[PDB]
Amino acid sequence: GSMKLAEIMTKSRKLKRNLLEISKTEAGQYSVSAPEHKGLVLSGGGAKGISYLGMIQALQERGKIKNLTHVSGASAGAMTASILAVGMDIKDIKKLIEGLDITKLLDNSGVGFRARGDRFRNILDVIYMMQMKKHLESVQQPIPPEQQMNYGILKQKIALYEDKLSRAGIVINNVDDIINLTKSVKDLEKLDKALNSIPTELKGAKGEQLENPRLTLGDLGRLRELLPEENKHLIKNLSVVVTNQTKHELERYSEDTTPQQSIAQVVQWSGAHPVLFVPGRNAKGEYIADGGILDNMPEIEGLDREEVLCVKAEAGTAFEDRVNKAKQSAMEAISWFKARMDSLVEATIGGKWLHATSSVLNREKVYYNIDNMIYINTGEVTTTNTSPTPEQRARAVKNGYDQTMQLLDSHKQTFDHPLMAILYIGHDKLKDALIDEKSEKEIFEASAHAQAILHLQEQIVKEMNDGDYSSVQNYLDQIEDILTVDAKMDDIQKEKAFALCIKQVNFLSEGKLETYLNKVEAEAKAAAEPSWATKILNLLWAPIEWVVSLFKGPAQDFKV
Amino acid sequence: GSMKLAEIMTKSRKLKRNLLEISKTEAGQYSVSAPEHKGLVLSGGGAKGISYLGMIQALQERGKIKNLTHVSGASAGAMTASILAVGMDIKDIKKLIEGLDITKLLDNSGVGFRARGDRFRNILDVIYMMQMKKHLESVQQPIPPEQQMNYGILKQKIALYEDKLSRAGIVINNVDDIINLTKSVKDLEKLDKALNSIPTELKGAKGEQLENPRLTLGDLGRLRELLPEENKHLIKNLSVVVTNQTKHELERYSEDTTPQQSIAQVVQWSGAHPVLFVPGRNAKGEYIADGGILDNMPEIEGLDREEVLCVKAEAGTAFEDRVNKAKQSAMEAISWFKARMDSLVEATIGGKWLHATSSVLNREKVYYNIDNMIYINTGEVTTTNTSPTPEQRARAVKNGYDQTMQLLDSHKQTFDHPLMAILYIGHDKLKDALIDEKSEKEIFEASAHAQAILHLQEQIVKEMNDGDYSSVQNYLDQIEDILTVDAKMDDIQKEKAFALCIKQVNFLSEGKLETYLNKVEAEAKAAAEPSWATKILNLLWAPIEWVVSLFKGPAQDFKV
Repeated sequence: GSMKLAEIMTKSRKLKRNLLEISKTEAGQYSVSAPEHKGLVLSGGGAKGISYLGMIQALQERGKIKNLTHVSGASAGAMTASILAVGMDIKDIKKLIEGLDITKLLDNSGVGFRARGDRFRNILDVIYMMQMKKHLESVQQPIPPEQQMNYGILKQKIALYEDKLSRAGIVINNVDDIINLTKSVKDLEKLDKALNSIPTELKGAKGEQLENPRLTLGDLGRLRELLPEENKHLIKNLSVVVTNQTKHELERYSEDTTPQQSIAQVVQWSGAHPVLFVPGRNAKGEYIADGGILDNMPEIEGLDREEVLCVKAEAGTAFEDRVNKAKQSAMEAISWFKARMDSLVEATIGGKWLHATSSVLNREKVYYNIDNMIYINTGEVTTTNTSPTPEQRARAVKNGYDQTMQLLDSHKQTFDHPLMAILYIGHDKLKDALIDEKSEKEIFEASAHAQAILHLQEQIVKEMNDGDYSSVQNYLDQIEDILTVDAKMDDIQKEKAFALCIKQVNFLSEGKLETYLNKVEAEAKAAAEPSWATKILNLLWAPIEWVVSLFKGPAQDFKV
Repeated sequence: GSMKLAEIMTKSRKLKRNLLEISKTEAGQYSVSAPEHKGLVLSGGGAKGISYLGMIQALQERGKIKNLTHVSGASAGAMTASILAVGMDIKDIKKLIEGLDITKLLDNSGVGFRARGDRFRNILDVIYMMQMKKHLESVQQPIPPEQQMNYGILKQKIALYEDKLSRAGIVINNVDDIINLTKSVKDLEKLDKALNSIPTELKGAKGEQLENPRLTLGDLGRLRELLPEENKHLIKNLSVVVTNQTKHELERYSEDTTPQQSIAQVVQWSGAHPVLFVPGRNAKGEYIADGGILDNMPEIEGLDREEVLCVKAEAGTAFEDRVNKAKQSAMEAISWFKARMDSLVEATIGGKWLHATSSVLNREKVYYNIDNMIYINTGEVTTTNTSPTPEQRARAVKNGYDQTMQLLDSHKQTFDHPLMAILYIGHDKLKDALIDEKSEKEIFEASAHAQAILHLQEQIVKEMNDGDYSSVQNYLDQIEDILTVDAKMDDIQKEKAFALCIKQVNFLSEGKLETYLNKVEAEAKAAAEPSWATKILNLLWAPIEWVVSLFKGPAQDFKV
């Protein structure tokens, strides 16, 4: 990860990041997996946050959560995000999301038929308190360095909260206590009166700013520090996006920038949708609203796209399943290969036809790429919600669960021959790869050839752009020679790799190669003679899924 | 330490703090020392910060610095404060303060005959960078948890700074490199151009706030975390007070509230005196100026007055030495005892006179008290400075050194008998005391009697306020009985303790006792008879220094 400040230098000196993970299977193969996921971004969308439950379950089962360091979100995303961040556990997170009387979450204390937002913010505080209190007690006896000052502040805040709730006759020791509280409206009113009594800010003698009475973003840091090493991961670094109505742009609140901001206050603001709530208002007097109504979620600063999962839920069924989108493309790819093959009589000998363009397939992934975008169809669950249809809910949930699983699966790819893996990744992204031990040997032997090949690919492009095609064939034959002799690849493997290389050159040249090939074949047809170009083209149209598969059969027999 | 948020509860439940430190000497005595000093507050005053050098030397020799967790300051104080905070070492801190061409620190880039402030802020950045870079390299090889993200950000900032300075042909590896830089004006101009090129803020795609390119208050946290335990104390938690000209009140910037604030920018602002600099301006567009021109320094939030040293320098010689102020009072105290004794013929038998009041000595410390206020006379060194008189400088320095030493000495007191110590401290502040091991036995035996005595003191007051003096004598005799029999104190010790008790009762009763005594003596004189009141009064006027001394002779022979 690189901070935007590093871009201010005249001569940047790229640091080493990790975007890939090459490993060697017990099977003896090589697998290209994405790097461990560090950040999670939950896009806004209103009450479609019931789905996030499914998405979390997926990450849970797959053990992806534990290695998260950052969590950012807006609207429903923001809440979910904060519950994750505050180190709550799935069991309870699940119990919360599905169990909160969001219907009674919308106070009437508002005006003009809109909630004031104070109640929602109050339930959040009760939650953060309850969960942070449990962690606070997970700390050991010592408590030495400035960890004595932090421990005190937290202990005191939790103290303040309880004194206020006790007097109110409210007692919360766990998730259920909270959920039950939301069901009683008389109790909810006691909550508001109780917690609303706590001031927004506290200034001192000379009007200096004092510690926020409420649990803040910064307290998450205070808590993380105090905890034992093996438990520090439980608490995440939370970012909350919001729309600053006054400045009319989004504003992000986080533990590293606005550590003195109330967790509950920010999350409530992030969900202060203009349709359901009256705008919020910060200390500066600027008006705040739902973080998802003006623009999309900004990325987490210190991380790389490759390390961050972005979940974005939307109403209706605008999006299509991932697996059914893969097989739809795969089928089209195979269809195109067939189209090229079945057209050989007209293409080479004679007939009335005209070839299409790889441009009707330029939506082909020629290099390894990680897609970290999780799209979820929420169905009939839109921003405005009053319908907890036992169905529409269970559908949106598992619908979100499946999506996380699908995208999570599209990450790992497995190749048979290390040269293949490396050629797909590209010598470029090879340096930003986290290579394994058992792999290092063959990988670097293979990268040597990969470089020799790359140089040739590059040269072909270079020479064509200068309008010199005299050596295109020769260079191509050379690349094949390297794959056969130097790399020693089976006939099938070689065929697949060479196919890939041909494709990558076409890409790098922006179809300048394919045009040449087609022209050569065409002239050859006119001369009533064969052409070396035909073989290369048949390889160009090979189906990419095959090129990457471990089929062990030629493109022709690839079914799927 | 208690946060002001804990004051919001209906029923506060006082936490245990530490304001005292009872220990047992090898001599076999008991000493009442102040608690370890946690915070240091350096009041504003303009360029009188040359004196702070002396004050630091004192703390250094006395090992008081190492246990500091917080450092707060304004104006000259702010700079000094930040250099301390950034873990710099005395040797260099000394070399810096005295060696900076503050004369050439005041750029001409300003307007209306005032510095713009950009240069001063630039030298500060060069300093923070240089010192933080050294610490950054003190970190070990591992760097594991989110300590990888921090380490990166710092490494990058330092990187940015150097790239800018290198291009400028500037190289700083130590304090001297910096000092020398300040001597060349052509070099200083290169610095400004170089560092001024770095933007104030950096916003992203959607206008989200991004990491400050400059070293921030928050980076101090980043650095502290990264360092090895035994070295975490090197880096202090910095607060910087400033005057917000626009809002016309002071504003405090700190690592826990405004972690994203530039250290250099804040310190420069804190010293942006209206006479020498044009006002500063923050992101909100509010105007900023010297933190010491509008009001005094506010206290560090989580700490107790008892744990914080406050240094406040002022021009001229308004203040008087501490030792010469003690002996001046001591002499007056002894003089008063003499006045009471030499007046006994008139007081008891007959003569024309009229007694003064303990109110001419109510400036007498009846209970143990810690004075943490260090006052320094800066002499002819005022806010506006152009006079680095080799003298006036050395005078202000050592003048500040002596003061820290004096006040630092007035802290420890040593008593012979544990009951004495406890009676001076007061059963009240006894609970907030950090008692030692070897002491616990006798202390709690002694506190039992102390309580019995307190109850009696209290009772005397209680009964007098209800206009009942019938048992004043009896109660007093009882207290003496407890000191003689129960505590078993030498005649001298007993006399001293009883004196103290009599005084404390007078205080608690607001001279209601002394009035009674005097009246009793007066009536007794009229009846031509002696009075028990005379003894008590002679004890009331005993000199407090004696009462607390280990003289081992009666008040009469106390010289000093």
